[PDB]
Amino acid sequence: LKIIDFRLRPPAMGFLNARIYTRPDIRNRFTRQLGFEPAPSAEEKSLELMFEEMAAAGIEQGVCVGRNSSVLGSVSNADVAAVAKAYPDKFHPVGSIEAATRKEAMAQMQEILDLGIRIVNLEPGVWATPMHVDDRRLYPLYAFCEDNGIPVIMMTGGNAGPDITYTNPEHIDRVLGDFPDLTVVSSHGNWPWVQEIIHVAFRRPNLYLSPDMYLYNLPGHADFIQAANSFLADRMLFGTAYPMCPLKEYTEWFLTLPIKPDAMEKILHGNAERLLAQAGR
Amino acid sequence: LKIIDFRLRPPAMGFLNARIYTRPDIRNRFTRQLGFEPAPSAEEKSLELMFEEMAAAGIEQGVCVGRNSSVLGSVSNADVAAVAKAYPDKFHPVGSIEAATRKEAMAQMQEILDLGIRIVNLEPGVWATPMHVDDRRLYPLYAFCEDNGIPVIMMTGGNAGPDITYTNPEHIDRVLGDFPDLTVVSSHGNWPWVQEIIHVAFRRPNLYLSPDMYLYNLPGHADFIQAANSFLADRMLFGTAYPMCPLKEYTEWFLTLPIKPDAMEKILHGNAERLLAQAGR
Amino acid sequence: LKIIDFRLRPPAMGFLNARIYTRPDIRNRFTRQLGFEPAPSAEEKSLELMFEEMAAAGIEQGVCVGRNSSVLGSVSNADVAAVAKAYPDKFHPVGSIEAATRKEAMAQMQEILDLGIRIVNLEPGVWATPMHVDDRRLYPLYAFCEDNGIPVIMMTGGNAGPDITYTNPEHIDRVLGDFPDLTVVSSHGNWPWVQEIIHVAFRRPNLYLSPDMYLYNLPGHADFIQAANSFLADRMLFGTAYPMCPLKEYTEWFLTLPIKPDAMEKILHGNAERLLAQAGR
Ligand code: NA
Repeated sequence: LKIIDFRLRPPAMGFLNARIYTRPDIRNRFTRQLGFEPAPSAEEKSLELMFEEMAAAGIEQGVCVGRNSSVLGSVSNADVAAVAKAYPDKFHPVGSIEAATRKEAMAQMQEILDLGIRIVNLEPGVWATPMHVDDRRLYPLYAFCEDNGIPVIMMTGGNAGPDITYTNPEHIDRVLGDFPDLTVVSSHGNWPWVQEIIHVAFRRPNLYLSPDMYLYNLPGHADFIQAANSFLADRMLFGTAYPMCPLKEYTEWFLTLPIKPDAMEKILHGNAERLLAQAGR
Repeated sequence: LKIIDFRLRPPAMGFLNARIYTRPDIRNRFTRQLGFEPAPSAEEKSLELMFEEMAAAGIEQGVCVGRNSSVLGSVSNADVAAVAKAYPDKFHPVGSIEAATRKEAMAQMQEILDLGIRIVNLEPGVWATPMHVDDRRLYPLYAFCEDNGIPVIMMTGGNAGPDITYTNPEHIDRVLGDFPDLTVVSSHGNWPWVQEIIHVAFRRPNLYLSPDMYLYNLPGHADFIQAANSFLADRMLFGTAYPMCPLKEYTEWFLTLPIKPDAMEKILHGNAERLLAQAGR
Repeated sequence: LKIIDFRLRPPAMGFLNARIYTRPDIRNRFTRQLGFEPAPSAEEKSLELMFEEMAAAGIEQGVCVGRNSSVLGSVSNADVAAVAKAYPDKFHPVGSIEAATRKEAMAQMQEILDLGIRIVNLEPGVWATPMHVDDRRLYPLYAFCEDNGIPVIMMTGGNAGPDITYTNPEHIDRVLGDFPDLTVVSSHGNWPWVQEIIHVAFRRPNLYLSPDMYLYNLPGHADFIQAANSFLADRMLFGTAYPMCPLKEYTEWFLTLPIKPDAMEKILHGNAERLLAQAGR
């Protein structure tokens, strides 16, 4: 079985400057609170060990999700492009933006497009100026992304902002309503508001869900899996959130889940493949 | 066993001018997403075939829920009365209002009463002037309805408005709080906010839930069925949302759910009968 | 197995003036709707029968949560401290505040501390002027409590206020964010917003959950138990909400729950012992 991990941040270049690597202590406590042991590759910050674990898990490719955050640390978009070009068979680059203004957002989007990157990651709740995903100042960017076929990853689950209002499903739903042709991926799957996000997915055909780490032994698990076996088969994206979860143990667990095999193939690989090929029109 | 469908919109007269029939592409998309195949009678727009499917499903009566909506299309209240008087042993009429002002809401309620209809349907999130169910402008109407024993159906689940805020349980909860003797039916059962709406129903004894289409293989399913076997036995209403769901397959699926027979009788007909007899006091 | 009941209001001087005892009719209607029969000790208002019922269920100690409320009645803090001193082996006193002005709140907090009580209960949604738990006017009190190691019980589940907004998880989450060293216990466990509150508890290590009566055959049950068997073993507190639930039947049922033995020990008594010993640093 082929697997594309929709959230894999390798221990390479600028990724090591993000808090996921600069604060191994915080990360490891989070990993253990979830129910996993830290991945040896993550703890040793070894790309070599990561590649072994990746192959042993059955993961053929990883989506290298960029990050630019005052709160959570930063990897340069140039470094994300550099990691992907170094291993072009193994990695897909996703650029990120941290902006106070709409002009800063477009300058950075253009920087991303100049690197050949065609997907962007927005985590505005952990920016220097924290904002909701439906903040007015982000609307010109969504307009650009919608017009140019750029899919948008947005962190609308987990600790997406200062408090739980930053995950209320009203924020992602407004964006989807206002930009009906914009391809959106919700990283952390808008957890914990899971009954609600399944409705949003039901209503808004261009939303993909990626609960990633929060799929594991938490509220909403059964809701995600039920939807996976129905309409969400084409719109769920497998992801480990590595280094937050181990590649091996998360994937092995995932493959045992009662998701019907045709939906399993879509969720593990098929959907990501379609989205990644679609990116940039 | 007697079955009263609390949400059946027949392919007859002005019902055929509503988006549920004028846009079968939108309807069939939701139907297939739910996991059903479109009903032959819906696709054919045949009242004859609907009567066949209705009889085969074991459904003796349907509640013809009128609709007046800029977004979703409209059926005159006179058309609704006409359908019911044409088949008085098959159909119960429910009037609908679309208003910008409280006086327009009154004038339409009076028009409904003049037709001998004694239950009203409000879907204010899909009006030309969209509003929440707890909008100040609707309060005079709720006052009149409470004082005159008129049950109100209100769409507070599913795609009730422009975005998910139109299903936030705060809106229905305030209405129930401010009008504690007003009989209220939440059509689509305030889905997706199911953990929340069970609390609301627990607290507000005048609230009836009708999850209808959204009971099918979606989040909250087990919460609704748990409540149905306990305190909500007297306050849940069977409904298909036909033409959104086929009569046969929905009803056959409903009939095998784990609901004790005395709650099952109430939910299939007993609760609807009491409400229909109550209506107009 | 030793048990500490984190919500047990005895039929003793003062507590008898609250609506839990002055309206046995409303109370018994709730108890039966939940699915229990009223405790004989509650019905007969006998401290004598209560101790028998406690000992039979294995409840060694009860937390006599004081109440000061316009909506739900009041019991003076002196009366709470006097129940505890009459039975020092059986009862832990918890003070309560109802205040309009913060100088009223601070005089009441001082009174509590003078009475030897080291835990305060806040139910601001049921005060004469209802307010949310994150109301700016409560921040001085939280700051005092945080600096002086006073744990705060706050009712943020159930009928915590006039409507469901008074249990929206944004309110408790803000308090927890702005007072990260404050020990907070959510009485009624912030039910019905269970998927959400498990995230809040996951994020906010100072939060303890006591779902009490709402654990029983209601939405969120499986979420609470799953949390109890994972990260929340150290932060869940057994309680019956007596007289709302019978000591005998609630406790017997709770003991049959699939909670791993070391978590069962912590939740039944260990967590409370720790909290009660910590109280007042
Ligand atoms: Na919820």
